[PDB]
Amino acid sequence: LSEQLKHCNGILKELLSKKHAAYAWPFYKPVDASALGLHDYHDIIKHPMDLSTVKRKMENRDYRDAQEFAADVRLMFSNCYKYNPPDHDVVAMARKLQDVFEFRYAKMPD
Ligand SMILES: CNC(=O)c1cc(C(=O)N[C@H]2CC[C@H](O)CC2)n([C@@H](C)c2ccccc2)n1
Repeated sequence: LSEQLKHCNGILKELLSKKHAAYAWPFYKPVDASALGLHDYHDIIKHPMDLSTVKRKMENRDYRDAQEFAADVRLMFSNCYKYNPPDHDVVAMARKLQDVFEFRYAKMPD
């Protein structure tokens, strides 16, 4: 449980690392709908999520288990797939970062 949350923290550090920055950068901070002119974003996305919020929740010991952590990371990707045209670069970037996430999450010590 501690060990599983350390694995989750390792994944989070990797998703925020320079290695993945080319496709991870749209997920670093909350979507600023107003700044991007996406005035329908908060009508379509009821539960915004981003890696800075995941990092705050990890630092605050909000996550009680790996499943709660994974739920937030996957919510972040789901929001991207729900809102954006499926042929837009941001969806390709989501797919690439979710591939990194899912393959390493699958190696959870258990
Ligand atoms: C998690 N972030 C997102 O969901 C998101 C959505 C967007 C965005 O601007 N989406 C538009 C693109 C034009 C289209 O006609 C409507 C939707 N962006 C910006 C930062 C973006 C990311 C990647 C490359 C260009 C622009 N991040």
